[PDB]
Amino acid sequence: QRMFEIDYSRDSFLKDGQPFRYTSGSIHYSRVPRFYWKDRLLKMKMAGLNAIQTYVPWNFHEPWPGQYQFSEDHDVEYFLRLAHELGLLVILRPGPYICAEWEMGGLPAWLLEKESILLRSSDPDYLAAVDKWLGVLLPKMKPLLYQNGGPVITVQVENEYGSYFACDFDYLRFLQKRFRHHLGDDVVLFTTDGAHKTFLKCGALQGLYTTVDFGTGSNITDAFLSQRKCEPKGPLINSEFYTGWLDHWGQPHSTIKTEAVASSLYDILARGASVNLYMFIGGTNFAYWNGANSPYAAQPTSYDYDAPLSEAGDLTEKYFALRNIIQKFEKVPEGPIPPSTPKFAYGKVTLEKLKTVGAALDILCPSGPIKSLYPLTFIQVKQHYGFVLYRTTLPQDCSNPAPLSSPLNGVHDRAYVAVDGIPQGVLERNNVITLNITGKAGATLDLLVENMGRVNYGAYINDFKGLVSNLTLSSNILTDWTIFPLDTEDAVRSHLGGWGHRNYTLPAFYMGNFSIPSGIPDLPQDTFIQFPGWTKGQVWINGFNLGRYWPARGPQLTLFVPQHILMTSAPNTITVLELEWAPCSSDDPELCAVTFVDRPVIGSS
Amino acid sequence: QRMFEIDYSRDSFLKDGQPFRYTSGSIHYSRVPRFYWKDRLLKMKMAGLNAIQTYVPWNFHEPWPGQYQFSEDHDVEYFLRLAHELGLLVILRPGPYICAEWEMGGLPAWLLEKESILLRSSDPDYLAAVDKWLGVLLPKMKPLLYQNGGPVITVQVENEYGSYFACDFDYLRFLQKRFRHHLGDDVVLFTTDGAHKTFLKCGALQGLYTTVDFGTGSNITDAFLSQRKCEPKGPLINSEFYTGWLDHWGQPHSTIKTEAVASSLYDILARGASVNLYMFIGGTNFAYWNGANSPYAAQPTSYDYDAPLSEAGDLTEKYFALRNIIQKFEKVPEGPIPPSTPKFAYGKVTLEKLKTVGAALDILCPSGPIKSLYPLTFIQVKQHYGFVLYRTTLPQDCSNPAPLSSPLNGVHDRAYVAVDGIPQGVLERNNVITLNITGKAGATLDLLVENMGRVNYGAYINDFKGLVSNLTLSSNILTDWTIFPLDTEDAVRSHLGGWGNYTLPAFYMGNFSIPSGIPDLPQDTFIQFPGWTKGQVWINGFNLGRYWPARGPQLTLFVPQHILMTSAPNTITVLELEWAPCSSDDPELCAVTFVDRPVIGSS
Ligand SMILES: CCCC/N=C1\SC[C@@H]2[C@H](O)[C@H](O)[C@@H](O)CN12
Ligand SMILES: CCCC/N=C1\SC[C@@H]2[C@H](O)[C@H](O)[C@@H](O)CN12
Ligand SMILES: *[C@@H]1O[C@H](CO)[C@@H](O)[C@H](O)[C@H]1NC(C)=O
Ligand SMILES: *[C@@H]1O[C@H](CO)[C@@H](O)[C@H](O)[C@H]1NC(C)=O
Ligand SMILES: *[C@@H]1O[C@H](CO)[C@@H](O)[C@H](O)[C@H]1NC(C)=O
Ligand SMILES: *[C@@H]1O[C@H](CO)[C@@H](O)[C@H](O)[C@H]1NC(C)=O
Ligand SMILES: *[C@@H]1O[C@H](CO)[C@@H](O)[C@H](O)[C@H]1NC(C)=O
Ligand SMILES: *[C@@H]1O[C@H](CO)[C@@H](O)[C@H](O)[C@H]1NC(C)=O
Ligand SMILES: *[C@@H]1O[C@H](CO)[C@@H](O)[C@H](O)[C@H]1NC(C)=O
Ligand SMILES: *[C@@H]1O[C@H](CO)[C@@H](O)[C@H](O)[C@H]1NC(C)=O
Ligand SMILES: [Cl-]
Ligand SMILES: [Cl-]
Repeated sequence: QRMFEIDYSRDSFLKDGQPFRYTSGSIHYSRVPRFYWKDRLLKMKMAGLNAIQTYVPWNFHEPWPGQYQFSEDHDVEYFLRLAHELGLLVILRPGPYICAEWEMGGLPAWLLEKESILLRSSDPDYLAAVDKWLGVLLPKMKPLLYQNGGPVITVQVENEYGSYFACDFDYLRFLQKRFRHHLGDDVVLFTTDGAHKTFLKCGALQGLYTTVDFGTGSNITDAFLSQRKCEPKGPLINSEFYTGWLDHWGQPHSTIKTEAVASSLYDILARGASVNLYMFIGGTNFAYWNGANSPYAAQPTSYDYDAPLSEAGDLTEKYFALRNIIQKFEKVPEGPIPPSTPKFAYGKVTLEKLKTVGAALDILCPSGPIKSLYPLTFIQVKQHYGFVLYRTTLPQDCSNPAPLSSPLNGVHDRAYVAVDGIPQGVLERNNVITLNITGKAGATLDLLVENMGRVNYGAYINDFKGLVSNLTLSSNILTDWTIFPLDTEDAVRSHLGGWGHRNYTLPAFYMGNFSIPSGIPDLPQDTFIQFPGWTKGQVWINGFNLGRYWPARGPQLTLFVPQHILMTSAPNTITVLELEWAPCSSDDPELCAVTFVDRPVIGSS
Repeated sequence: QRMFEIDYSRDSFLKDGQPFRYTSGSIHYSRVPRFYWKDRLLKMKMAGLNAIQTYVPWNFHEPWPGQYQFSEDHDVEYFLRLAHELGLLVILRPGPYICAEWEMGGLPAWLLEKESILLRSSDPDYLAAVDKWLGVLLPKMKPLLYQNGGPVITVQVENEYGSYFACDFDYLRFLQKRFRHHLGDDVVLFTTDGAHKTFLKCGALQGLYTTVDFGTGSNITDAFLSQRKCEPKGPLINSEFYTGWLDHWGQPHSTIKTEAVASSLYDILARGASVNLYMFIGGTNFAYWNGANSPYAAQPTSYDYDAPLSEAGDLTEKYFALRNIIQKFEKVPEGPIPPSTPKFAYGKVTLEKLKTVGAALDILCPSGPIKSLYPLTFIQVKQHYGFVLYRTTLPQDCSNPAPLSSPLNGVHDRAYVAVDGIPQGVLERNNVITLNITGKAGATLDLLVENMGRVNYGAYINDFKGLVSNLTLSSNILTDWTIFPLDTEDAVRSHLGGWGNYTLPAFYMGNFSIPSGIPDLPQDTFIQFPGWTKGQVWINGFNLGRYWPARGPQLTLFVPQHILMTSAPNTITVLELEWAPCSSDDPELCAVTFVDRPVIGSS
């Protein structure tokens, strides 16, 4: 009979009748390839952590209603087994909203099919979908609970709900009731909120243990006093002790000094507090998983976060400083620590233009377009992530430049505009709502719209994406749209159909191959890809979508490439989808190339 | 159909009727685990080499008569097809004597069963053994010739024969005849000797192409002028251009500066000479494969050689420098070069005593000992390598010290002496032929004798090993010997039976685990023995070689990652011959350390 409880008498957790507090670290399995799960978790163990903390991103597991992903990189059950097999406990945060700088705070976009849906509330359609999701996830989690033989000792309900406007306690009670129904009555359910009564007011519920979060800028006493007002008895707990912070495209890379993270950790542990380090390893937002803040500002591909373990898992000075702090309070495992992976500079690889996006419509959109009088959003058109192409015809001569505009700022989030195959420039959420175009009457007007990530925090998480309101040309509404959802991922894996089915440039796909020798024990190795001369786009290697590149804005110039997707003898295919300007016109092909280097640059100008 | 030949007209090789010259590096397959063969060869090719050169050690392939090893790490034929797949041609050096800083110059010790054998002569017993070895080896090499679809372009007969005192021409002519019988008439046969007439006098033969060796200290013009006297026509060839040099236990680590090598190389290459860099990667003398020079000094376990590729295959400054030289004459292949392997410091691993050698004789010698009136040699007693225990019984009292001596300097090469389980000290070839001992009449006198490696060069390659002449106690010859051959290798693999001032020589064992499911572990490492003295080390039953931190210059030994596991603990076994740091109450001193950088040049 295994037991994990709160002992309200003694301000403490009890683990099999024994006093316990946790020193945890956040790691997000959706942000580290499965190939490296064990590497990271073992490094986390060797730092002295006795638990880990992770989020379960609903959209990561049910990308359409009733279609589930629980295998490979999506195998949350396996990750939790690994943790347990390494002797770590787990703090599970299954949301259903997780925030986490992740697309729509983990909520699936298809929830937006009800336009007026009020997310994170007792809205009956939101509740019904949550309910069906918990019916699938929580039963899987039940045998992973501590009391049933597994590593899960506490579960978070929601995430900083007190920061949300709605303040719907019926919603929180419903969550509590359904977590209870699927996981039983002994399991420790908790909440996390900012450490101030204004946040705690709407976030705390009777029956859910109130924990707070704060970083190195906060007064510890004040933060835990704010916790004690809601829970006068029980353990002190900082569920997110910030070791670093998040980034946005175009802003400097966020760092937090090692000495400051170490001194706050020492003082938090000295109080007998349980603490989780957010992040311990941050990892990567592969594909289109990044989130955004409002006013619209997208987080980038790297989730390095200045964490103690770097994006690719390296042991940094920070890791060792925090290990040393922990050694002052708890016995740290003996033995050598698994190393930083070796990184290899594969060098310059040339690419060549295969096809424009305009030319690849047949393969990108093989069931054809949707026809509409006014524009439809991504959601109406059954696409959640990536790119949709909006096509109409110009109803007047525009031999003199005419203004193409979205009067209500409804280009969510960026559009690459062409007229009869001539690039016209870009429309941008917030920044540029009007662009001048030229072309003859009856010319084809194309806007390729990119979803740069659904807002994950604040009131505007109901971020539909696409052309969400009308376009005007010379102030008149443009009607009669032909809208192509783009299956970029399939198209890239079939080499735009080539492998069958067993100043601006036009958005287009560029491809090249590089080989790596077999029989070399230490190849392939992790690497970092860099795009000098390129501008904005998406990159795949062998069909694995490594994410978004934007050296024009920074701060991230390199993208992390993990070794297990690279092959030997067989050619590695790099596919770049460049959206704005490619270095490939001039008859210097050596300019049409990318470069693999051995050090990250996530912290430049 | 493919042709390779010397055209005496254009002073050139012709490959498929076209001028050809080679820029080669030496790599010895016997000194690099097979696990890394491709890695070292690929790195060689990315330096701009169009060929490699190697030695076939006879003793590596025929450890007893009629008993062959051509599998796994001993798979020469594989090594050569691998080089071919990579687009490298091969210059093959099959000896039978190869020198090479290798045990008896490649010659098998069982040749010494005929005590009086004159090695490397027309001694008819020596020839009949060689002939049977050629008849097994050269039909294996025949399809690997260039003319038959293979990589092999030239073949060396013997090795610096002109440096050998015997000067037996009939021997060379026999080799020539037998090589032509097995490989056919078209293959380019050549000899290699030092670049001076006194060395070429007994080395060159009619019908074998005469080549020379020399390093950076030599006048390149004079060197090739000496070849030209022997061969007025044909390509110039330096078959061993020294990139570095050999070591001996107890002497400073040899090094040769990159700049000097670069200079001579460019110079040799601009003359249109074919050249081979000796070594390109040197690797390791695992187990007991090192050799020795006369007067007796052994070469160490490491065969780094200050090569362009380090012991563990690392890309050095010297590698990049020679590659930049080769680039000036031949476009070098494109792509990134395979990297230096990652190295991991596994840290300190504690060991504990298992059994002294004395107490392990059941498992080390399961056939019982041999009795003999006087002492017998390693060869007489049917053991070639490692250790043999010679035991007698004190015939008079020695309460006051008494001289135990080898008057003729017959301890070959080092003896670890104990009387009644009490270590007395050490007798050493050429250095200490007398040692004072104590004990009662009837006390057991034990000498653990170590073959430190048979001399690979000079007159004294007939190096039998053991007690090769009598011992005296208080001037009287000791007699009535109980001699135990020791199966150290078997016994270590079975954990000394567990798995079916000085200290007494003893085995110490301990364990370390490496986690599974970590993509970049295990990795290569280097093992170090601080506080230990002299001994042999195995990991998971693989004999990595000899350690001797008390003499240097080599303090670490290379551990290749592929012998390390993650499914079960790894087992380290040390056999410490002189002094183990394992008596004191601090058991944490009885330990070895794994580090990520080699130390092969301690002072
Ligand atoms: C300034 C308001 C804080 C909004 N919350 C943030 S920003 C960084 C972190 C993660 O997003 C996270 O998943 C939140 O719980 C806390 N948080
Ligand atoms: C002046 C001493 C020369 C003895 N010859 C040597 S020592 C280093 C090298 C290798 O042994 C080698 O295999 C010889 O051919 C040349 N040589
Ligand atoms: C924190 O606030 C407490 C009072 O609650 C006070 O004692 C202390 O000075 C404060 N520390 C900091 C760093 O603001
Ligand atoms: C578009 O063109 C008009 C000139 O007709 C000009 O007044 C305006 O600045 C231009 N708009 C943009 C967005 O460049
Ligand atoms: C576009 O235009 C008309 C107003 O004429 C309006 O009826 C419709 O709601 C608008 N649609 C969108 C998506 O803005
Ligand atoms: C890249 O790889 C595949 C073949 O494996 C092929 O479709 C494409 O044609 C290749 N291009 C080059 C230069 O190898
Ligand atoms: C080599 O000898 C020749 C004379 O044969 C002399 O001209 C030359 O300088 C010498 N070269 C070197 C490098 O000493
Ligand atoms: C001890 O050995 C030394 C040198 O071998 C010798 O001179 C001395 O006589 C020995 N001891 C005695 C008791 O003589
Ligand atoms: C040892 O000495 C004896 C007696 O003089 C002699 O028979 C024999 O040749 C010697 N044996 C060796 C191996 O020296
Ligand atoms: C393995 O090594 C460990 C050292 O921690 C030792 O305690 C144990 O006895 C060893 N096991 C075996 C099977 O030798
Ligand atoms: Cl987390
Ligand atoms: Cl060689």
